[PDB]
Amino acid sequence: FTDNSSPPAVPQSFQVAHLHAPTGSGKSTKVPAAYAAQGYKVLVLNPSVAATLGFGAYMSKAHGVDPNIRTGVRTITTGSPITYSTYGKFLADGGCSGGAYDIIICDECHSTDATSILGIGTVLDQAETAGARLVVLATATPPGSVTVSHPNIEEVALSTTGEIPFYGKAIPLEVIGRHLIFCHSKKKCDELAAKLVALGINAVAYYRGLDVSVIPTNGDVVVVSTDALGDFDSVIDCNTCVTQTVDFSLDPTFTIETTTLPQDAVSRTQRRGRTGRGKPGIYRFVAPGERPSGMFDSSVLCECYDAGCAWYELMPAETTVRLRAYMNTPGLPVCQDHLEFWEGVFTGLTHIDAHFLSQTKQSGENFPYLVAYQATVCARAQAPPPSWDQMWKCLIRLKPTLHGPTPLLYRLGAVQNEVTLTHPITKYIMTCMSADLEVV
Amino acid sequence: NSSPPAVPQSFQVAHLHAPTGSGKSTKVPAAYAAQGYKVLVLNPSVAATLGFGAYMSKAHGTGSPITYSTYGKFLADGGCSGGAYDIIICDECHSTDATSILGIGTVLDQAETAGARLVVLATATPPGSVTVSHPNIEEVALSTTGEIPFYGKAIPLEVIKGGRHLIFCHSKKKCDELAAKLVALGINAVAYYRGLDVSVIPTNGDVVVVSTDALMGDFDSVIDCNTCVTQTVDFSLDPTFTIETTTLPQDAVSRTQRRGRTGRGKPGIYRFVAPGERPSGMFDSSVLCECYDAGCAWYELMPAETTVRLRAYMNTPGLPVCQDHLEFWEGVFTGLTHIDAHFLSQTKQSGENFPYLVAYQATVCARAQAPPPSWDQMWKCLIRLKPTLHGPTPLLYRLGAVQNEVTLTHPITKYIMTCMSADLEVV
Ligand SMILES: COc1ccc([N+](=O)[O-])cc1Cn1cc(CC(=O)O)c2ccc(-c3cc(N)cc(N)c3)cc21
Ligand SMILES: [Ca+2]
Ligand SMILES: [Ca+2]
Repeated sequence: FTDNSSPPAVPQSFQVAHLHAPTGSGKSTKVPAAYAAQGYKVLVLNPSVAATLGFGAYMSKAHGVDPNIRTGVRTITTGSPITYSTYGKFLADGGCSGGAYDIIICDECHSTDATSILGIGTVLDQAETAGARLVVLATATPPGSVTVSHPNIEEVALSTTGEIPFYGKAIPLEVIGRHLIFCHSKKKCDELAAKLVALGINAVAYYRGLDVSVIPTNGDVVVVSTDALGDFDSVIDCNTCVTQTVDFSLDPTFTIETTTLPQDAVSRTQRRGRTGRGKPGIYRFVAPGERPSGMFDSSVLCECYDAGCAWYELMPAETTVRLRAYMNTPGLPVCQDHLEFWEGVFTGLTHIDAHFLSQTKQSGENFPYLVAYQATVCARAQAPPPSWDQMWKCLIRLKPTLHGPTPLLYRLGAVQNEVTLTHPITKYIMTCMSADLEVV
Repeated sequence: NSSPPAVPQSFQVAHLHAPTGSGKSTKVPAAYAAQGYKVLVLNPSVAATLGFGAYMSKAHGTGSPITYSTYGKFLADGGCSGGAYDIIICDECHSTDATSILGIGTVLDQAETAGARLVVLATATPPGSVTVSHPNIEEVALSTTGEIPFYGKAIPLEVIKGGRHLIFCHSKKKCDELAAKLVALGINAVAYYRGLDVSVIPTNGDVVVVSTDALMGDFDSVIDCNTCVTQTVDFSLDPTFTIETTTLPQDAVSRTQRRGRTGRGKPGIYRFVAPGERPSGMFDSSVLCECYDAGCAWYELMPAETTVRLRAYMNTPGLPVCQDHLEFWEGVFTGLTHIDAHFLSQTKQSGENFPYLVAYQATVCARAQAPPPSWDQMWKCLIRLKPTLHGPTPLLYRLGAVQNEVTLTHPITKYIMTCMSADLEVV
């Protein structure tokens, strides 16, 4: 392991190097290009499909280089020594295929969505055996990072005085041309935009579900958005974010739920970053502080196992090997060590209904395997799902499976039916909790 | 900011990131005093940092220009007295214990009106700080190879067989079990945790100390589980909230301090389960709840006065962050009226966490002549209990395990539930 602000030279024998470098300095473009120029074959991994496809187009337009591009929706093979791929497509491709790459760049290695973590873990477990010389863990914001001040951005502490209440402070009359306003939830987007629209401001709301097309492509506007997202004259930031957490609630087992926390440094820099691009921008904030970057929640580990089982045909023990490699590697975001627990949970979930899994994968549920497995248990007990929320629509053949209480394995959302807590799988998960979660 | 802030011309709040060395309560305050300024230095404690030696409050070290005190004494003294000091140094301002947070918040809210010219927020570990290497300490990852299982890894007998070693576990139960395993292998292992003191052989024979963070000789190596137990609040709606303890990865302050009990003078070895840590700079909402509790129980502070001090804290950049629940907690404690003064006196004197919350739950039990949620030691102010053995507990909130059956219909419960829906986002 090594620490760099400049591209690590290819060593003679295998090594993992940390690259901490600004976003503009072309981690995903100049770095792989300089490696390609030395004659190496380079894989560049990114969380985002749009980023991945976007690097292909840039390299073509700016350098007449047509890289291979590998994403879920689109795959291009040119034979270039440079390959751009998403973490998710990399995992679908089986991970590291022997002899293909000399160098693997794990870009935005600070990313803590499940795909990045399983993806980087997989690279770390497999790259050396596959014949890679160098693995580069690249990010502009390593663990512990805090937001630094931006030359072109005015940062203005908010206060009490204004004609709209904003998160314990106030958004004043005046300074809402084109502005972006970050709220933590969809409903406070709608309610703040319904307020601004009735106030005569051309304000429109965005969040997941809505399509970006609904946003006024230039011309005076005030956008009220979650993180689920042109450039603006200023950014206004509630400084909080809604994140997914697991609660070991013992009712009977665990709960996946959401929590509102102060934003971490990655959130703040990004939200701030939507202004001041070339032209001087202004940043308004409810709160002066922020969590440092570099932690993620145990619920993301659950996701990795869910995706391993649902998308990538990994036995839980195989997903554990990849994730263990991630957690044994220094300089990466950290999480509770719950690998044994989640491996245990998922290993106990046998003979899932393949049709139900296909539907939950199709409909884009957050834990397709967990959802399809609960529905599997419900159908075979001829019991109802835990609610009739759209999450459970693979059971719409409702009419027979109404017999009584729900055999509740875990809580993935609100539970509305009456429940029974003595299913063998429920008891199995409880035993895994006693076995693998540390007490006190 | 790496060196003492020059005294400004109008009131300012400066920060001092100083090295792990070059003390900020000992060399830095002297330089301010040599310029005619009256300096107040606040720390969590004025016991010598080593654990041995003079108190910092020692006369010469008295009509002197430098006063050494604590956040706890400062709050009990009523905060800032008018015109008493030019410079107030809030040292160790990364501390996220309730007393430190309420104390610093008080300094920030009051200093300028008291005529201070400068407030210095000094720490060796500003928010985002990560553990840095140590010239004198070799660090080695534990593998899965070894006789002694240890948090998913293993300790080889060789690295602790003979010599003097310190091993951190996250709980008493874990220390007992590990010590037992080691003794059964012919190791001289002693367990240490809250309430023992001296069984750690003051000798320097071979020994393996298995300990929590309760620990106050010296060691050839440290082995770290890299986890800690912390107090958290759960908004569980059963009926209201729960103060509970949970296990979490250690942060950089904890890692640095644990690792630091080896490599004192002679070289040392640090062996770890996890290569990483939580970065420092965040604390739980339950600490805010503690501030209001302590405000009501100890400092004669109306909730709105606690809010003012806490708000000053949260408006100041460079300090640990927390969820903005001031309005929620202020609202909760505002509703808690007519506490029985005699139960409060007892929960205060027994050293319980949340004495105001314990005594208030007890008060509500005595009036409805209902039993406490359990008979754990927490509820002993009620021990004259034969009358109030009747019926379910009017449960306000959960401060521990609940064994009696409960009613959720008390007005105070409803009130706190409503505060949750309106002041948080948790219905
Ligand atoms: C909604 O999809 C997901 C959502 C979450 C996760 N996860 O947390 O790991 C993984 C996936 C699966 N996934 C995420 C990507 C990234 C991308 O869209 O480029 C991807 C890409 C390809 C495949 C894939 C494609 C085929 N033909 C077959 C299989 N088994 C997977 C699955 C892929
Ligand atoms: Ca809970
Ligand atoms: Ca919870």
